[PDB]
Amino acid sequence: QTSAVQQKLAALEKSSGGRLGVALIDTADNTQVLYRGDERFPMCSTSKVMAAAAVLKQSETQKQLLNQPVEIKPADLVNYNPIAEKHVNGTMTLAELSAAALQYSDNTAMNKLIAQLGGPGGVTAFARAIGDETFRLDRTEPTLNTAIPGDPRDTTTPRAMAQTLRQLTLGHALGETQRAQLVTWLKGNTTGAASIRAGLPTSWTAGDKTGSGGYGTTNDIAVIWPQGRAPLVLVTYFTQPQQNAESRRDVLASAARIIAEGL
Repeated sequence: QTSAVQQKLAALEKSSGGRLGVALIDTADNTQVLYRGDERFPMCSTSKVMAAAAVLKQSETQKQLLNQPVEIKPADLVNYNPIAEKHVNGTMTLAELSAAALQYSDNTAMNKLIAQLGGPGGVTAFARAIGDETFRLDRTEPTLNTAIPGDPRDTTTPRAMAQTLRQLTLGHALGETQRAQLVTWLKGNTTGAASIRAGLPTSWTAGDKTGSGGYGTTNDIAVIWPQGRAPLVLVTYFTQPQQNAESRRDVLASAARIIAEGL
C-alpha cells in the first residue's frame, strides 16, 4: 500500500501532467522512500556527476590528472558553453572542466570529460565499476538530452542514482580527497536555487546537480545535510508527454518539500 508521502507525490504528478520519479535515502537508518523508483528517466545534465566522478576516480592513481590542461578549440563549443567560451584557443584543466560542468552545467566541459574517459561508454564503465548496474550514457552533448518517451538511451532510475550518489558523496566509491572534492563541487552549484533546494528548510546544507532537456525534462539530484540529523540523498526526475513542454523546476521543489516533512 502507498504511504501518505507517495500519495502526495502522485497527486503532485497528476496535477503537473507529467511523470515524476523520486528516491530518498535517509542514511540515519538506510531506509528508502520511492515513487516510480525503478522506472527509467532521461538523466540529461545530472549525468555530469557520473562523468566528473569517473575522472576523479582516475586521479586517485594519477595525482596530477585534475591539473592537466586540456585545449579548448573553437569547434569544441556546443549549445551552452558559459565557461568554456572564455577559453577558446586556450585551455581548461580537468578540475576546471569538472567545476564548469557541475556548477554551471557547461555542455562543452562535459564533452571534454567524456572525451577524457574514452567516450560515453567510458562513463558507463565507471558506473558499473562502482556497482551502478542501471546507469547508461549513450551520447554526447547536446543529443543526450533529447529525452524521447520510452527511449532507454542516457537514462537511469531514481533508486539507482540515489544509491550511486550516496556511494559517491557519503560512501567510499571514491577516495577520501576525491569524495570531498565532489562534495565541494556539488555544494557550490549555481543552477539549483529553484529545484530541490527551494523545497528544503533553509537551515539545511545541500549539494546538487540539475538537469533539463526535451519533453520538459526537469531533474535534480542532491545530497543533503539536515540540521541535527544524519545526511540524506534525494533524486527527483520529471518528464512530460509533449516535446516542447516548458521546464517545471517548481515540481521538483514541491517533491522535495513533501519528502522533507515528517523527518
